[PDB]
Amino acid sequence: QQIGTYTAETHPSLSWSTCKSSCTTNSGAITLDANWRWVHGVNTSTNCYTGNTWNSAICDTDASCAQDCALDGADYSGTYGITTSGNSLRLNFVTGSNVGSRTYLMADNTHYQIFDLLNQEFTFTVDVSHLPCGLNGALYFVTMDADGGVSKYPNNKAGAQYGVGYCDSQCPRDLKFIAGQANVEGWTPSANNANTGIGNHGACCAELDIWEANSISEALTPHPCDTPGLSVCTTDACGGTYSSDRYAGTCDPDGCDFNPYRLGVTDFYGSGKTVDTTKPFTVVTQFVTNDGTSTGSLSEIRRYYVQNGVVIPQPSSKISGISGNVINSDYCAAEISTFGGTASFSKHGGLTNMAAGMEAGMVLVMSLWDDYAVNMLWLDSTYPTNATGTPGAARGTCATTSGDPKTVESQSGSSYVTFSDIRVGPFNST
Ligand SMILES: OC[C@H]1O[C@@H](O[C@H]2[C@H](O)[C@@H](O)[C@H](O[C@H]3[C@H](O)[C@@H](O)[C@H](O[C@H]4[C@H](O)[C@@H](O)[C@H](O[C@H]5[C@H](O)[C@@H](O)[C@H](O[C@H]6[C@H](O)[C@@H](O)[C@H](O)O[C@@H]6CO)O[C@@H]5CO)O[C@@H]4CO)O[C@@H]3CO)O[C@@H]2CO)[C@H](O)[C@@H](O)[C@@H]1O
Ligand SMILES: OC[C@H]1O[C@@H](O[C@H]2[C@H](O)[C@@H](O)[C@H](O)O[C@@H]2CO)[C@H](O)[C@@H](O)[C@@H]1O
Ligand SMILES: *[C@@H]1O[C@H](CO)[C@@H](O)[C@H](O)[C@H]1NC(C)=O
Ligand SMILES: *[C@@H]1O[C@H](CO)[C@@H](O)[C@H](O)[C@H]1NC(C)=O
Ligand SMILES: [Cl-]
Ligand SMILES: [K+]
Ligand SMILES: [K+]
Ligand SMILES: [K+]
Ligand code: NA
Repeated sequence: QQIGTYTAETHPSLSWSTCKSSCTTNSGAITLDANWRWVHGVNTSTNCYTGNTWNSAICDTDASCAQDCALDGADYSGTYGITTSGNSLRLNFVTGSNVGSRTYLMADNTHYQIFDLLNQEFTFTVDVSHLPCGLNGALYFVTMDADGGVSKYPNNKAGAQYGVGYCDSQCPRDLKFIAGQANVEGWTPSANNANTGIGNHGACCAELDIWEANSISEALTPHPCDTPGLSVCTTDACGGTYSSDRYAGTCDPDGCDFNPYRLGVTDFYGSGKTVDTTKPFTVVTQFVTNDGTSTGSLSEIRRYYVQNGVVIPQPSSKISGISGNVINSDYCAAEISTFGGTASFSKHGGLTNMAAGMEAGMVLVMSLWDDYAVNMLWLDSTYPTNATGTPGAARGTCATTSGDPKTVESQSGSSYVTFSDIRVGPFNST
C-alpha cells in the first residue's frame, strides 16, 4: 500500500514509562490499523475498496493493487472515537457506522515501538466500567515488524505510519494488505458485516494476549506459532477464526488461557467483586524465564492487580486437576488434560515458541471489538453453549444470547475502554 495525500496523518500523543530497579516518561503515539482507513487510487479520490468489495479496475491483481492504492490519514476523534490525554488512551465503541478500532504504539512516525518482554514486568491501568457483555477491550502483543513491512515488501510504502503489517495467532484473512500485496484474489464479502470480507491470504504470527476483558470477565492467553514472525498462509490451511477448521494452521488459536472465572473463582472479577470493575484498576504481568535472564526461555507468566492502592493477587484455580495462579508448563499440561480438546498449544511449541515470539520483539496493540463469529461467548458466557455443567464451560455471567454485534452496537454504542499509564521494566520496578 501507498501513502495518500488527501489527509495528513498525525498520530495522537501517548506517553508511557520505562522503569529501572526510578521511571522515565517516554514520548509515544498511536496509529490506527490500515483496515479502518480510506484506500484510494494513487493521485485520485477513486476508492480501491468500497463497502465490502474491491474495485477491480485498480485492483485487478494482488500486486497491482498494492502498487496503485494508497491509504490516507485518519480523523482519530471525529471518525473513529479515539482520543488520548497524556498517558491515557480512550477507544469508543460506535462512532457513526464505525465499530471500535485497533491501534499500535509508535516509536516514531514510521516505526512501531518494540517491547522485549522476557524477564520483564509490564504494567497498565484500565477502566472497563463501560464494557458490557459481548465487548472485548484488548491490550496485547504481536510479533509484527517494527517498520510494518516496508523494508521487506517493496509494494509497501505506507508501513507502520498507516498501521500496515498486522499479524496474529488467528492468521487473519480479513486484512486488506499483507506482506506488500492486497488481499484481492478470492475476496469474499461477509454476508453480515457491511465493511468486511475474507481473502485467500492470512497473516500469522505469535500473539501474547495479556489482557482481553470487559466488565464481566478477563483472560490472559499466550498463543504460539510454528515460526514467530509473519508467515503468510493460504485459504483454509490458515486455521484460526476465519477458516473452516480452526486447527488446520501454523498458529495456536486457542492458547493456554487463564480466566479466573473459568477456573472456578466466580467472586474475583466483576461488578463489586475483589477486583471491582466499576472502577479503574492496575494490571501487572511478569514474564519469568528459566534462567532469570533476558535471553532464557519463558518459564512462567505471573500476574497481580492493584486497586485503590491495594495489591490483589491472581487467585488460584478451584478446578480439580488444575492448580495455582500462574501460567507455566504444569498449568498448560493440566488445562488441556482436564478441559480436553485439541492440543494446539503443545502442537505449536507451547511456552518455548511463545518465547521465540517474545525474543523477536513485539508490538503493543490496543483494541476494542465485538465478535461476529462467537459473540465473545468464549470470554464472558458459557461456551460451547451446549456444554453447561462441564468444567471450564462457564467463563462469565453473561447469557448465551449475549454479544450479538448488531444488538450490542444498537444498545451499547456509547461503550468505551480507557487504557493508561503503561509501564515496563525489570521485575519490581513498575
Ligand atoms: O469515497 C470518497 C470519500 O472517502 C472518505 O473516506 C472514507 C472512505 O471512502 C471509506 O471507504 C472509509 O470506510 C472505512 C470506515 O470509516 C471504517 O469505519 C471501516 O472500519 C471497519 C473495517 O472496514 C473493518 O475491516 C474492521 O473489521 C474489524 C472487525 O470489526 C473486528 O471484529 C476485528 O476485531 C479484531 C481485533 O481488532 C483484534 O484486537 C482481535 O485480536 O481480533 C479481532 C477479530 O477476531 O478487527 C477487524 C479488522 O481486522 O472494522 C472496522 C470498524 O467498523 O473501514 C472502512 C473501510 O473499509 O471511511 C473513510 C472515512 O469516512 C474521505 O474522507 C472523503 O474525503 C472522500 O471524499
Ligand atoms: O476463536 C474464538 C476464541 O477462542 C478462544 O479459545 C477457546 C476455544 O474457542 C474453545 O473451544 C475452548 O473451549 O476455549 C478456548 C479458550 O477460551 C481463544 O483463546 C481466543 O483467542 C479466540 O478469540
Ligand atoms: C493529482 O491528482 C489530481 C486528482 O486526480 C489530478 O487533478 C492531478 O492531475 C494529479 N496529478 C497527476 C496526474 O500527475
Ligand atoms: C454442541 O455445540 C457445538 C457448537 O454448535 C456443536 O459443534 C456440537 O455438534 C453440538 N452438539 C453436541 C452434542 O455437542
Ligand atoms: Cl482459564
Ligand atoms: K491528545
Ligand atoms: K487475536
Ligand atoms: K447476566
Ligand atoms: Na478438537
